[PDB]
Amino acid sequence: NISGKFIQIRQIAGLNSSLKSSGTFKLTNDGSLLWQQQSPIKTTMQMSKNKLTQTIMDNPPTVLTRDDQPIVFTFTSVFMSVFKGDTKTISEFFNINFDGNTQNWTITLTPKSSPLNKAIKEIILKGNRYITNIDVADTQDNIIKIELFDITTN
Repeated sequence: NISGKFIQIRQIAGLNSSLKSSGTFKLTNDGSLLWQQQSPIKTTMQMSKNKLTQTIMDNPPTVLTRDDQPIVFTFTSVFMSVFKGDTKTISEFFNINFDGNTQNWTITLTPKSSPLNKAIKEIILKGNRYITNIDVADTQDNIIKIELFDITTN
């Protein structure tokens, strides 16, 4: 069971500023991800096996489907896979380039096939003992940059 903090910066090509958010995450080896945005507005994303639910503030949660938010499902899959050493699943959907060692590594992912290669240009992961950075670039010049820190395993 793994938990940490994140800072997210979303750069959308047409907006005149970047959107910054932050919070915490919790992974179990049971297959669950809790992604809790704490700033600037509270939101919760919870992934269990094949189910993703979203809660905005105190509103009722809603169930997200793969057809509606594909990058969200893809990011969750890659994120969980990296923490468990699951390059097999990543490879089913992505070309993988591993650069470096344990003191420092960078993994470049590019999607293998359509339709994922129409939506994602590349995903870059960097880390040492744990992932430190994830960057998701779409095919429309938008980028999401995530920094992970204060990771603990108890």
